[PDB]
Amino acid sequence: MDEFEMIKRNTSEIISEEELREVLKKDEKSAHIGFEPSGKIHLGHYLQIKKMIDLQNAGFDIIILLADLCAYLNQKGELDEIRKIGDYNKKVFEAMGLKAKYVYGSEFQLDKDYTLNVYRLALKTTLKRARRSMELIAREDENPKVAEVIYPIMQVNCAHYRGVDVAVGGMEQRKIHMLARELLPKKVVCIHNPVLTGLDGEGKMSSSKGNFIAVDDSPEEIRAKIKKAYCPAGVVEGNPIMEIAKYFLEYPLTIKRPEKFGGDLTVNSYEELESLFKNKELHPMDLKNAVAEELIKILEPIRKRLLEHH
Amino acid sequence: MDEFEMIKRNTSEIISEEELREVLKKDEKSAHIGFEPSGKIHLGHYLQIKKMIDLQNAGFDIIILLADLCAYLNQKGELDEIRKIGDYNKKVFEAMGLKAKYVYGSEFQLDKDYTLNVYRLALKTTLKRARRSMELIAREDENPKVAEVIYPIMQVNCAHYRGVDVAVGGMEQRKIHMLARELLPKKVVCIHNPVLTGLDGEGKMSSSKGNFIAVDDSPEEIRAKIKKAYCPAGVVEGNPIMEIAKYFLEYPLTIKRPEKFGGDLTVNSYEELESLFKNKELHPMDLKNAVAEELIKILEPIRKRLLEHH
Ligand SMILES: N[C@@H](Cc1ccc(O)c([N+](=O)[O-])c1)C(=O)O
Ligand SMILES: N[C@@H](Cc1ccc(O)c([N+](=O)[O-])c1)C(=O)O
Ligand SMILES: N[C@@H](Cc1ccc(O)c([N+](=O)[O-])c1)C(=O)O
Ligand SMILES: N[C@@H](Cc1ccc(O)c([N+](=O)[O-])c1)C(=O)O
Ligand code: NA
Ligand code: NA
Repeated sequence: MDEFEMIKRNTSEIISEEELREVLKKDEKSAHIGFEPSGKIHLGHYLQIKKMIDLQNAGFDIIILLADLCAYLNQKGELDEIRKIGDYNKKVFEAMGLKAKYVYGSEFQLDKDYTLNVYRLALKTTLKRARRSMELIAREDENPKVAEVIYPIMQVNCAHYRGVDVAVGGMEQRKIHMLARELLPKKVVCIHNPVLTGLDGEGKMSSSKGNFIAVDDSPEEIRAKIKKAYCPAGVVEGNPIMEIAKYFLEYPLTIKRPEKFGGDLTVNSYEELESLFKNKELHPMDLKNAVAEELIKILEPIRKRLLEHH
Repeated sequence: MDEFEMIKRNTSEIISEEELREVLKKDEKSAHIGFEPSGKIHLGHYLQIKKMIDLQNAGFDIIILLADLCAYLNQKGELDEIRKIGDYNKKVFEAMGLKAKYVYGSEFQLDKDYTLNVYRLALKTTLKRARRSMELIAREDENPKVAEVIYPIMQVNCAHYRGVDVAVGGMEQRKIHMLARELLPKKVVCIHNPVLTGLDGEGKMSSSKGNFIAVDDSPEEIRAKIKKAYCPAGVVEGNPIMEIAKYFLEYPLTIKRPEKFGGDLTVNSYEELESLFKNKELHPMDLKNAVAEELIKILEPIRKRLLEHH
């Protein structure tokens, strides 16, 4: 499995593969990702940090942008409190094993030269395009604010100012990234990770929607969250439990079952798991049990590293 | 005529009179106005500079903002060229007799503290309100840009950052000023001057609509412009020639006429002129002739001061 294929594993799209292949030849190459700081760090975050680790193992210098200023524009509170949550997020990401450079957006996003280019980009970006780019990111607001259309330009200029080779994010970011590729003289390679479904199956996993597993949830919390989750027999699309099996579990995987329900089942790949589940050969309750227990084990070192701090 | 009434003369509104009366008691008081730099300086500009002179004679420190950065946001070109036109505008205003402090917006509008407050205001300003405030200011654009909604916040923060007591502008500015009075902790007194009608009577006088008299137009140019202008007998509303008589001419005024059309007519006030014109006792052609000749004389020292430079 080449470095390209390691990077591509479990991504939704790379814009573009040819461009990534050219970046991979260089000795010095940088990848970055920004996060609005979040009170809880969940599996959606972890999926993305795992992708940054892949890039790091492929020789990329990694930068994690603690996006305090964009969080501010997106109505998450006061900068000082946002920054505090940002420092906590850094600790969690470090507990996930990511050794990287962490920078607050506001360290550079208020520089006169940054601002002037934001205003320069504002002349080239229609209100219509800016709002469309924010549809999956902007806080719900019946009276949308000017801040909502500043946010995407801020993000677009961020890739430019810092000179990054590769930008990583969830698929929600793809319209802002498309805008950046259209407006900036250097085209940034964009790696988009899938958006995980919330545990109740009704929307996307989100720290503000209460439908997530946090990386530091207790084992009994993880078990109860998964026990309650949407997981219809034979359906994989929009099935959060199957997504967790796909994106976080190591294979081969042994699903423990009572003898009276078939006894223990060993699954050599997610793909085999998907066949078993689609064929209603594997029952939701047994899938849930295996997913819960293997997820607890995967998250335990993170939870424990954070616990050692207390 | 008290200082208050001198200031109020020929204004469309003061927001608010009580607030202005309190400002007038202070020893130290500042008034400012911003202009997007303009290739030609016209009677609309002059009307506003005349109002600033009134404020100066009432003891106000006067600041003229050469609004290079807002002009940039409003698609008037590159900053360097905008700034050059700004320096020309300063010379014209000086030739009008205005001794004041001239500052380019960009000297302070890119400071980190300015920018942060712009983003702070962007959180409090809806897109809907921002666009409505720009309806009479924004360049025509079938695909409105993010820059259009940054502009009004920029202007709102300008009154705050510099600590001005009084903001002056045309009535086109009144929604931005209303926004500033709602959002800022110190309420700025707003003096709004009337918007002059264009010479063809179809819209407002504008340096981009070719419907203006420039302060440095030649006498034959002024004569031809006025000769062609909309000026229907007995109609004053939307009559640019009557507006020029109201806002620029000194009274008493002697309208020269051939004996066969009544001979010379002396008019002691604009109000008397309006009666004569409404009663179709004064013919458009004779009004035009007097307005043209008296306007030439009023503008001559300006034209001549600018000519001396060549
Ligand atoms: N939009 C990202 C945060 C983000 C990503 C990348 C960025 O460059 C910036 N930024 O500029 O502040 C911000 C999110 O939804 O969490
Ligand atoms: N508000 C949109 C986009 C969005 C999704 C999830 C979120 O957590 C946030 N947010 O809080 O910024 C925003 C929605 O509900 O789909
Ligand atoms: N809006 C004014 C220009 C202006 C007036 C006042 C101001 O404070 C600023 N500004 O902030 O740049 C700009 C015009 O239409 O010409
Ligand atoms: N574009 C609007 C507002 C406007 C009026 C006059 C103007 O000169 C400009 N302009 O050029 O910025 C803009 C209109 O035509 O009414
Ligand atoms: Na080498
Ligand atoms: Na005194």
